[PDB]
Amino acid sequence: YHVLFDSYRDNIAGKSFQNRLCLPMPIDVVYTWVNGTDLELLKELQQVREQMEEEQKEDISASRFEDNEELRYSLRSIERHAPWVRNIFIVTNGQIPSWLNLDNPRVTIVTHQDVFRNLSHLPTFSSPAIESHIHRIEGLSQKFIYLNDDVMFGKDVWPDDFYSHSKGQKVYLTWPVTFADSLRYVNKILNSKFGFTSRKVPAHMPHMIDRIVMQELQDMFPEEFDKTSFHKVRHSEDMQFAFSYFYYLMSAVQPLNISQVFDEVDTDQSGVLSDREIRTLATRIHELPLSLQDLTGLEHMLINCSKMLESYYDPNLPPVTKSLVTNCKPVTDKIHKAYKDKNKYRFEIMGEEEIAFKMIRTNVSHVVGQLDDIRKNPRKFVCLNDNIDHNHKDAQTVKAVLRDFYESMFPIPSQFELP
Amino acid sequence: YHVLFDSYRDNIAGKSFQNRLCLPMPIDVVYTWVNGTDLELLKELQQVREQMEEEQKAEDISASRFEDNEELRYSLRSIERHAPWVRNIFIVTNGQIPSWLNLDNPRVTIVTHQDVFRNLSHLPTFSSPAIESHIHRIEGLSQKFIYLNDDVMFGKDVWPDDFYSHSKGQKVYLTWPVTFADSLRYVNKILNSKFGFTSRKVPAHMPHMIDRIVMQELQDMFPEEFDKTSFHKVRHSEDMQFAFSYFYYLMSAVQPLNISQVFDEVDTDQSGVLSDREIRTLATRIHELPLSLQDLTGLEHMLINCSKMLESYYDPNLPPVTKSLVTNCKPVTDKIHKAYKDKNKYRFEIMGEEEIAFKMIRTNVSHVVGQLDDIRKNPRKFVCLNDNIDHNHKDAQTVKAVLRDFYESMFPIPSQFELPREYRNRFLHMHELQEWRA
Ligand SMILES: CC(=O)N[C@H]1[C@@H](OP(=O)(O)OP(=O)(O)OC[C@H]2O[C@@H](n3ccc(=O)[nH]c3=O)[C@H](O)[C@@H]2O)O[C@H](CO)[C@@H](O)[C@@H]1O
Ligand SMILES: CC(=O)N[C@H]1[C@@H](OP(=O)(O)OP(=O)(O)OC[C@H]2O[C@@H](n3ccc(=O)[nH]c3=O)[C@H](O)[C@@H]2O)O[C@H](CO)[C@@H](O)[C@@H]1O
Ligand SMILES: *[C@@H]1O[C@H](CO)[C@@H](O[C@@H]2O[C@H](CO)[C@@H](O)[C@H](O)[C@H]2NC(C)=O)[C@H](O)[C@H]1NC(C)=O
Ligand SMILES: *[C@@H]1O[C@H](CO)[C@@H](O)[C@H](O)[C@H]1NC(C)=O
Ligand SMILES: *[C@@H]1O[C@H](CO)[C@@H](O)[C@H](O)[C@H]1NC(C)=O
Ligand SMILES: *[C@@H]1O[C@H](CO)[C@@H](O)[C@H](O)[C@H]1NC(C)=O
Ligand SMILES: *[C@@H]1O[C@H](CO)[C@@H](O)[C@H](O)[C@H]1NC(C)=O
Ligand SMILES: *[C@@H]1O[C@H](CO)[C@@H](O)[C@H](O)[C@H]1NC(C)=O
Ligand SMILES: *[C@@H]1O[C@H](CO)[C@@H](O)[C@H](O)[C@H]1NC(C)=O
Ligand SMILES: [Ca+2]
Ligand SMILES: [Ca+2]
Ligand SMILES: [Mg+2]
Ligand SMILES: [Mg+2]
Ligand SMILES: [Mg+2]
Ligand SMILES: [Mg+2]
Repeated sequence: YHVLFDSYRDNIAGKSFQNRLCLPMPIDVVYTWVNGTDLELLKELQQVREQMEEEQKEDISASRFEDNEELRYSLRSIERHAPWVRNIFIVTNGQIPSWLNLDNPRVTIVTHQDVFRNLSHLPTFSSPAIESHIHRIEGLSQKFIYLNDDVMFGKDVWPDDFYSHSKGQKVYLTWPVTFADSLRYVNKILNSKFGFTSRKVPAHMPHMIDRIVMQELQDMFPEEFDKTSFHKVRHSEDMQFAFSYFYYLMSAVQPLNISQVFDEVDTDQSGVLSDREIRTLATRIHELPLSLQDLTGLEHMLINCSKMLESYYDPNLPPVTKSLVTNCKPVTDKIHKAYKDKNKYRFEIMGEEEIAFKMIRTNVSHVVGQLDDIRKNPRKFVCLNDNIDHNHKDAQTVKAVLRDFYESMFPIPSQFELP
Repeated sequence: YHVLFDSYRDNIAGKSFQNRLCLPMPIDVVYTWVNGTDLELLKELQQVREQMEEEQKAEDISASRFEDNEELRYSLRSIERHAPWVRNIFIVTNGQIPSWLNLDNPRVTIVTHQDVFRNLSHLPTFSSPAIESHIHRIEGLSQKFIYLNDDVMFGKDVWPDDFYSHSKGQKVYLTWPVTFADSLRYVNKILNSKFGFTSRKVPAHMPHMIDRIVMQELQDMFPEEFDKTSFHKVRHSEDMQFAFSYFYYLMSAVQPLNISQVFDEVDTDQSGVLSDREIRTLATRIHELPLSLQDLTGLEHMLINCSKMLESYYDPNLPPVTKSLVTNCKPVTDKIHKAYKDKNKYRFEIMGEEEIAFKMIRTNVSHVVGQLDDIRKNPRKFVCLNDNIDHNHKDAQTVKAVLRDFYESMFPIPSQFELPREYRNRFLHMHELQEWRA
């Protein structure tokens, strides 16, 4: 209300910090949904025949394209635990769920036609290739949550669970470093670019993605992401969606700005460094404990720069202006050496305590046990990956168990369902 | 206006979640400040003379407990620079008024011990814990407020995210396991008696965010010893520490188990009757994994028996499992109590001491200079310079000068709460000002 709006300027500064107190909104959810239809196996079988026909002179296991009713219950989980989401985007080959309520303005189907920039990759059948273009959806919010169609919210989620203005995005990591091969390939690329370091793969969970950061990452590696889009099957040489994005967010650096250093040392907004400001600059430049020798050396460097181009204790010291510091080679050299490289983005490394990731390894008793483990300990993010044979007789029993578990957690039909 | 208001209703639910997204507002700052005036020194000598005659029948008074090292001025400057979101500032001054304070500013207010203590029988307080025991009683104070110690200040840049988050509650900054140490041990024994034995760590010397409701509940839970620490006229060995008690009440307040809530969180159908899937969820919650068929069968047998005493299930004789049937079923409720461990009433988030700068100013120039340089090299969110100066050594003046120079390097620009250097408050006490008005 008007009283609520004026309350933001009711502080000592007489200014509104609503953009700094209210979390980044609006936020959208993007899904990648694939189904094995009558016209999808036919196009799938065209590619598989030409894969092994040339190289001599497993990825495609039907668990990559099978519906276990996971999208419907993921949408129900969003409606139940994340009611703050604005719009839902479902990215498909043109397949539309038989139960999806297209008349609902909040949910839209986005075909690969509108997503891929170069349409010579339309028969995709590859999650990394589709995900590399997931940030190009028209009308997408700058902050959006990418859902993997197996992941869903289990307990309750708020934008604070992904992003904080103070510490930036939350990065949930797991065990260190086709999926493993792609992880190692991206790890080598990041070692070449940002330097050698140890990395840990992000958890299987809804990922918050910034469109600007993702676009900058893809501009930094145009050829790698073009190759990722080119492939029609998950390959060892494609950029993993979450690993590359999060370890670019955590590794991107910003060039040091001497003007910013001067402004943050010159605390009185005068443009000239006083004795105290020179002292704090010397402290930030040299290595503690500070001695009179270091301060005298800094004074000598400033005096020499002045000769070769308020009141002070040293009578020979000129007024230390921003120009005198920026145009001084040794002082700027010391600034560049002492100041460690700063990250362009803020991030907060988290743990996997609130993430329930489980693989459905076609065993009815074990599947029931792990679903019961989810039931007893409700976690914030739940992932149920498909490792079923889909030809075994137990496959239908496993699907029934999963459907019963889903119905137990989310029985109420969502607004995205045809009545 | 309306465009901004309609933004929060633009979601799948169609509701506004602004209260869950936009942090707790407003937030106020409370200061406790004391000056070594002649009038205060006269009352100080009365207590110490009576203090000596008490111990003869069978330091908490030293000047470092009361001396003004100009820390309040630079703390207000730090608030104006790094925490511009604060609404109002309250200073509890023992009736005094800082000479440089600009009382004409409507965002700074002097509150005296008269309006703070419950009864006026121990007004000559001279004890920080006693004054802190009534901080939450300030009229017009916001529900969540940050208590400033007049020598702690904001160092880098702070936001309400550094104190509170809706998802994870208040942030608790703990440093190391447990007169100040004696008070910590006393409160630790009290908490061991009340909430049970555990390992505890003292909160950091920093701006502490306090909720008025939580503090009032804590003081209602321990009325006798809070009144005891209230009526002490000197910092005492056995008194309730302000931050330790509040934070380990926030982290230890448990809430009694509610069977209706458990049923509602298991009955996801919102129908009032547990289905077979919901009964399996309840069995998983109660029993220890793996959930054998024997355990579920036993649960079903217990439900059937207790139904006999007073949507098609697998058991044809199993009645509809209603909420009333579960609440009136003694064995399943006992097993729920034995399985569901006690949940905390308040949500909190334990933090580290990485962004906290706490140092002891132990009247050595070569060491104070090094410590302040360490602050200069590595800015931190919260900086505390705790007074430990000898105050009779010749180096006290030089140490004060070094501290003032460090403060001026950090915050040179005068704040909005200061009078111009050519002006000064006419009266240094509230009662004199009231006499001047009337
Ligand atoms: C939560 C998480 O970290 N998920 C990652 C995981 O997925 P995972 O290994 O679980 O890959 P899935 O088989 O679940 O496929 C991932 C997603 O791609 C979709 N899909 C798949 C094939 C297809 O032709 N069309 C289509 O849209 C699925 O519907 C699903 O939404 O490893 C993949 C390969 O590194 C990544 O791409 C995924 O982001
Ligand atoms: C940041 C922090 O955790 N500080 C705690 C620390 O303070 P510490 O041991 O540093 O206590 P100080 O000497 O700084 O005094 C604390 C506060 O009380 C004020 N004061 C003191 C004496 C007096 O007669 N009037 C008056 O108003 C001071 O101005 C200051 O605001 O240990 C005390 C022991 O109980 C606690 O109470 C303080 O909360
Ligand atoms: C996913 O693909 C399957 C397989 O094509 C679809 O199931 C078909 O649905 C149509 C329309 O109702 C029926 O006429 C066919 O008999 C079904 N085929 C099979 C093999 O079951 C299904 O509708 C697609 N969509 C979803 C959301 O699962
Ligand atoms: C699209 O990709 C194909 C891959 O063969 C390439 O030949 C073509 O040039 C690309 N199109 C554009 C417009 O870059
Ligand atoms: C299925 O899991 C159970 C334990 O739940 C195990 O004993 C059994 O051997 C598994 N069956 C197969 C075929 O691997
Ligand atoms: C503290 O009290 C002394 C005692 O005379 C007085 O001179 C001084 O102005 C007071 N200080 C402040 C900061 O108000
Ligand atoms: C002041 O405090 C208590 C209540 O907190 C009151 O009953 C008591 O009489 C007063 N103290 C003394 C010493 O009379
Ligand atoms: C349990 O929670 C419900 C929520 O509606 C509340 O009405 C009820 O009083 C609670 N039961 C108790 C406190 O015994
Ligand atoms: C102050 O510390 C220095 C070393 O930092 C030491 O040499 C000196 O003796 C100390 N002075 C006192 C009075 O303790
Ligand atoms: Ca200056
Ligand atoms: Ca039910
Ligand atoms: Mg799948
Ligand atoms: Mg998956
Ligand atoms: Mg003090
Ligand atoms: Mg102190």
